[PDB]
Amino acid sequence: DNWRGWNIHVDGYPNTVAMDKFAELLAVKTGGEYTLQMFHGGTLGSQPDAIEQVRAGALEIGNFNLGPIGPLVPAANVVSLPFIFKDVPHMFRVLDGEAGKIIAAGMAEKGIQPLAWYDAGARSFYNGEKPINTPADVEGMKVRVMNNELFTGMIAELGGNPSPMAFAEVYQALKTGVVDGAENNWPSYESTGHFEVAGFYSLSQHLIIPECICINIGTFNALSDEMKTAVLEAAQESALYQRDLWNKREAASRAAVEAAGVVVNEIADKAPFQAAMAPVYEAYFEANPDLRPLVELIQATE
Ligand SMILES: O=C(O)[C@H]1O[C@@H](O)[C@H](O)[C@@H](O)[C@@H]1O
Ligand SMILES: [Cl-]
Repeated sequence: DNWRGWNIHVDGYPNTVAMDKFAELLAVKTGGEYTLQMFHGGTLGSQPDAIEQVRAGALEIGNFNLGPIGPLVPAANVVSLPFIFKDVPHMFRVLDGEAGKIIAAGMAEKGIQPLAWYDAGARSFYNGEKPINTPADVEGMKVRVMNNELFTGMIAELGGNPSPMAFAEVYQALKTGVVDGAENNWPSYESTGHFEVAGFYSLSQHLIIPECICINIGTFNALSDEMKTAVLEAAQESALYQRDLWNKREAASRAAVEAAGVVVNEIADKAPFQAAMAPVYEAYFEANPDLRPLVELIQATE
């Protein structure tokens, strides 16, 4: 009845405050029959490890980015395709439609039930050496990515050298030059300290990946109908709050790092970055023929 949950983020981060709210709302709506203890800051382990713990039932709850879920769940892997959404509002429109049900089904199929969707904005490149404006600027650059071969591909097609690595280890790696750069949204770039050791941020906005509040499906299925309704309502309400927190944080984060001296650039012509992803998309299609229509469905959505 007393659950444990994972979140990788630090204090005050939108996801952190929102998962606390999820835990609070779970206890309220279930009259104390179900409670949740959060372990924030990744103190329970890396994201892939936590995903395995939730799937195995060693942990009940996670706030997981879908990036590291992709290698486990083909349908979820669709949101890890570079340049598949035009922007965050587009993503949410796609997720509240048929794409979302398919992604959820695929997830539930691998033992992990999404309960609500969180915003994590768009991810963009950052490094300590120079601005990125064209794919040529990425050639030879060692860029850290999350643990998903779609992202190793993305970097290789821009001529970089990908380095999949745990999020926790990125600050040191940038500090010592083991990697040259990485990529993420404004709040992560700011909260982890990466901006202090990688002060060029280039708005490629190459990935727009949602997150979820995740529950082990056995845990969820064992609930009564009314408790499932309570858990879903808590999750959904936490996520609406998270989305409000998120939009204020993106601006505050961006402003704080610009003030600290970060040099920001837009990418005027993103088209060559997109064009270079042909082989990554085509290589997902070859691995997952059945899911070509999921990709087309998303790209067809306004
Ligand atoms: O880059 C990463 O590993 C991290 O990126 C952040 O944006 C996600 O919120 C976090 O779940 C990931 O662990
Ligand atoms: Cl990680």
